Amino acid sequence: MDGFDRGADVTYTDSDGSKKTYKVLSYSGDKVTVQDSDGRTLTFDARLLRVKKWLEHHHHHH
Repeated sequence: MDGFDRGADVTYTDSDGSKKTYKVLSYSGDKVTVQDSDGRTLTFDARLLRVKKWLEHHHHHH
């Protein structure tokens, strides 16, 4: 449980460089069932799902 919610916007970028945002539908371990911008339902790895706001701005120093 990492804190993903249903309907949550996650950012996924394909190999083609396509930046697409999905909705989390259901969550199972390392796999997440999501819905695509077109409405396709897909299963991705949770490790592929980056939250809309990652720790980019709030990152504890460098």
